[PDB]
Amino acid sequence: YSTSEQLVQLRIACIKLLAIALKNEEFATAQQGNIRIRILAVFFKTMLKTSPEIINTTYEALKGSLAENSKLPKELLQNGLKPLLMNLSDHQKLTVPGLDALSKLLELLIAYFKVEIGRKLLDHLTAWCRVEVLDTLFGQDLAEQMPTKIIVSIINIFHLLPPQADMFLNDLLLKVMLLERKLRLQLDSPFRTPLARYLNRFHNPVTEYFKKNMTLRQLVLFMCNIVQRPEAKELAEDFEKELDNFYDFYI
Repeated sequence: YSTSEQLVQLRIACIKLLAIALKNEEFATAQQGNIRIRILAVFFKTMLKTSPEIINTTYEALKGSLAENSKLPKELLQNGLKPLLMNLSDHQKLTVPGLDALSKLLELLIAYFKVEIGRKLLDHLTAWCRVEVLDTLFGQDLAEQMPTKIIVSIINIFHLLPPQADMFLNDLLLKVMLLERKLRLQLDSPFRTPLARYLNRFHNPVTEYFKKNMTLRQLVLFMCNIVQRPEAKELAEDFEKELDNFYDFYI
């Protein structure tokens, strides 16, 4: 815990200077070409470290480092996410930092434009909604438990999933509300702010969905609590042009 702490600080100092050492043109680039590829290899290896205070400055270093474009992604992108999308495959017993790294990585959208991350990871959202998994909650509380933290982290990446069209508008919040009843939890959640992050993204399918299914009092009541929180901004100002349709539907 002394060599561990100083190991962390030394390691992030190194990761700090590799991007600054990439920043000078015709010294980093002109040195044999394939050195900055081989430093992006050590970044993409150090996006599976189990301490967050390395991961945050690897991303904060890498987005400024890769702010200049790279002609890299046909050697290292098969290596840079093989254990990580192996950790996105249904291991079924995932971790907390394995998702926290994935939110930082797949923000950066190249060469994975398929959407089956929500398929296998929605299957994680169904299989962490079994009977025996929710059986161990049942007396001991919310977020501090393990399935609450990993389900919250499962939900908090649909924000940064790419914004092509939702196959995951209906069934996702139907299973979220079905969890809201199957843990009889109301007035707040461990997961509404991640689901508010998902809700602050589309606004054309979801206000139409909030025109279609309006007699469900739990859905309307659920959508009220999302809007009040300051993370929600243009659903807060997007229902405000919809007050004159609510009258016509309910009247």
